[PDB]
Amino acid sequence: ALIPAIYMLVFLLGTTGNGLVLWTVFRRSADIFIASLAVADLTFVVTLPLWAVYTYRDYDWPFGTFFCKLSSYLIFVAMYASVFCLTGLSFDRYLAIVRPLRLRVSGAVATAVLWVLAALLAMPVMVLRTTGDLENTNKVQCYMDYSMVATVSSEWAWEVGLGVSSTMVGFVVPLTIMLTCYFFAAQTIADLEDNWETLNDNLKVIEKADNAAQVKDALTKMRAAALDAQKATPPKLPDSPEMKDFRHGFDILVGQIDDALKLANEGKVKEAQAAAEQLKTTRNAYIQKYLERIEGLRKRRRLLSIIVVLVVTFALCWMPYHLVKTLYMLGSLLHWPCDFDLFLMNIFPYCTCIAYVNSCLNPFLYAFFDPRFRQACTSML
Ligand SMILES: CCC(CC)n1c(Cc2cccs2)nc2cc(C(=O)N[C@H](CC(=O)O)CC(C)C)ccc21
Ligand SMILES: CCCCCCCC/C=C\CCCCCCCC(=O)O
Repeated sequence: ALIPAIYMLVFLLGTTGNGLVLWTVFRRSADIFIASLAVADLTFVVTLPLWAVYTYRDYDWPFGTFFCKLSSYLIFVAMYASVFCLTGLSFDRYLAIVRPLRLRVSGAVATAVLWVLAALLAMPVMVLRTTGDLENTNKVQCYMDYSMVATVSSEWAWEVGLGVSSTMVGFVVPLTIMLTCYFFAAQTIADLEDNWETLNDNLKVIEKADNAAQVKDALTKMRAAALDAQKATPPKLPDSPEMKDFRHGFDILVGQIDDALKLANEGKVKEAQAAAEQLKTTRNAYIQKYLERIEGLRKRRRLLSIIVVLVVTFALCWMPYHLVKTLYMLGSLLHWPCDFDLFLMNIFPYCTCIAYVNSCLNPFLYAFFDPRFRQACTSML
């Protein structure tokens, strides 16, 4: 009685939200993944009224064996396709941070592959799903029959075999790829920011310093950070007109640090602090804006943020489903008490709601991070 309501709520939110996303993308490099996610999320929730009616009828499937096989199959392919599309979107956001449109062709290929690979991994569910009176309650259930692939003493090896494969490909491998993407990109972004943090932190140190040696020490660390940010090539590729302007901006800053460094060496603390404060002028403020703009700093921070929200929304939504399926896999295999077997069984339909929550949450995360979808939806509003 509780679960059917949630299944209905996610059905409306899922098809209206992801329906609005497809309307927009059909009215960039990572835009293949967006439209694939919209159509995977859309097929994922589309047969839920069948399972909402099934759960309401105290687990009694009235729609026959073909709708039991087809409904489960469409859900299971959407299940993998949307995970693989989230992982492909997280990998495309990773490349937009490291590398500098051939990706428009490549993304289409990647999406095509994961769409076939998903429709093939979901094939065992299309095969073993069947309807019959399981555990004799007089109501027919839509269950996965492992008896058509093994004897009584072997149904576990199939249940575990397919179950472990489902979690490995549907959770462990994509989360391992999305975490690797985060760890590499976060490192790269935290390289540019480290040099700019060092510059600002040490300027505060010069302002409050009490002697020339303290001012000299902070200037030395600022000078090494300025040259460190000059060596890191921005997202532009020899001695081109635009390339010289980047290095000249840094040369002004390094020169001003050297000017204060020579005053510090002569023991002129007040004059060195005043010389250091030249970096705060409007002239040097636009040099900072030009150089931080040339590096694509705020634009790469937004890109890293996109990865984190994908990784986390996914880890939070799918962990309960994958933890309880893996725990139940072991409860039946290495036998656990019926107190714990029956717990995992009854908490499992709640795990499918929190996992479904990912599908209808996505249209809002696109609306958050992409102001082009915000402007495409607000024009139609
Ligand atoms: C296709 C139907 C949907 C439900 C709408 N469904 C999904 C995909 C999703 C739909 C919505 C969110 S996830 N996965 C499922 C996994 C099982 C399952 O493994 N049951 C185990 C016994 C067995 O092996 O048959 C026992 C539990 C206690 C572990 C059952 C239904 C599953
Ligand atoms: C050519 C066929 C492809 C080979 C498949 C190998 C990978 C199998 C992995 C997942 C298949 C789905 C298994 C689902 C686990 C049981 C969940 C359920 O009760 O529906």
